[PDB]
Amino acid sequence: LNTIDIQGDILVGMHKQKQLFYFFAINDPATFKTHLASDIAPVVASVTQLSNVATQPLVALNIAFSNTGLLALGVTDNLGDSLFANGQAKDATSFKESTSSWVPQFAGTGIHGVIILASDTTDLIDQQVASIESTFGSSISKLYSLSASIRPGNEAGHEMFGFLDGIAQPAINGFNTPLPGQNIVDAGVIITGATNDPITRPSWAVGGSFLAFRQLEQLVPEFNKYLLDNAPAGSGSLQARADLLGARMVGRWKSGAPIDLTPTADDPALGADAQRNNNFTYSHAGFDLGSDQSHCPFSAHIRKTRPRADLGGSLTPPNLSAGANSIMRSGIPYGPEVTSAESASNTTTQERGGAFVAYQAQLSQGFHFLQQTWADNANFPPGKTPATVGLDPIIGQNNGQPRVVNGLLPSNSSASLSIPQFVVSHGGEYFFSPPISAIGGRLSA
Ligand code: HEM
Repeated sequence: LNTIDIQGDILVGMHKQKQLFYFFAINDPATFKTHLASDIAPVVASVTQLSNVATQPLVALNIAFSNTGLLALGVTDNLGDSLFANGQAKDATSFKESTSSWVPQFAGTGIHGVIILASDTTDLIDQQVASIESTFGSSISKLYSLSASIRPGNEAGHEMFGFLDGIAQPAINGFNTPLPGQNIVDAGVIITGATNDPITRPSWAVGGSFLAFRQLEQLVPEFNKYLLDNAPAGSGSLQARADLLGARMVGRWKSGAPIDLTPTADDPALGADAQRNNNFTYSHAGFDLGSDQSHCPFSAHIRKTRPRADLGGSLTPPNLSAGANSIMRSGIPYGPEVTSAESASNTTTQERGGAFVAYQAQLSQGFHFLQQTWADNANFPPGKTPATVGLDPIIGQNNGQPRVVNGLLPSNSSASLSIPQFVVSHGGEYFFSPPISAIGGRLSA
């Protein structure tokens, strides 16, 4: 795996406090290509660069192109991905949402790519934007942008709902040293043209990845109040019972401890330990896999997005089922922290959420499949009792309706909750993140 040529955000992330997603159109291909090769290609951060703390740049930069952006560059080659070529807007109905609610810019194919800028101060990002806009002139044209930031203090690495994020990623066979329980996949699941990618790619695209971007707004005070109002009756404090309902929706406590390994109370020591916090398969040698929801509901978020033993394979860790449906996640929260006024009124006023970023070699096997065939599927996982699992309580969608989620209450795996959406999609786009060599090579030719 030629790490020198792979853009850093695909495999390790930017590792910076601030990020800017700068969505652009290409107006003058000739001038754009000139500065793409002379000004962008030399500064693109690779996996090798961002892997070592020594060689981290002041401003990490990555760049990806939509289908219409590649066309605008004169690239007519088949990348091998029908979903990429049609654009995420024509795919919205697969997720039971409407482009009528999207950010107007995403509701089309006018966006030609995204520059990802990453740095520890927003001042440095603002400088690089000016620099990029002044050298490209009008050949590049900003259509939309989204500023994002790691959350402050001890909430750093947590997403807006409070849960530690970035724990579970596929390990790439031959690249990562796998952690206990982590799926182990061929490189070609993430990296186009890499080991065991079955789709033929253009040679200049070998070493890239498809980037699925989603702007996902989170209603954090609403979510916090739903947990208190629907907390399961029981022993501990009401807050503790509320946290337990939230942990059952996600499949992890806010510390990162998986409920499958500690189903009744948090354990922050476990949540922080990468040698233990993923060492599970959902199988429990004394319980029936098809009906036991006392450790983790069938509808829990992580269980719907990585089913592990719900799809067969080893009942003891590591489970390796459905390695081809793995995605690498490089998202980052956006918006202000929740304010006093919102916290006291249980109502959001300031838009916040997650800039969702998923990398995969095949969009039909990754983000799109996870969203439509698993999370939005009331009968997935299969073979359960009761068979109606319900929807993913975090990301599950059903055309704006509240979503029926089963198995969340520990006292009764048949009790249903009708849960309003706490995550609201404002849309996004499918991009191709090319290998660095293509940026000043084919894409600049
Ligand atoms: C605002 C929206 C979302 C929130 C708040 C959220 C939250 C989380 C959290 C807290 C975790 C556990 C931390 C971890 O495992 O690293 C997680 C894991 C995961 N999420 Fe989400 N997520 C969101 C959107 C999505 C979407 C749209 C998808 C895919 C369609 C997705 C796929 C996954 C996957 C694949 C995992 C890893 C599961 C595993 O390997 O066990 N997430 N997410």
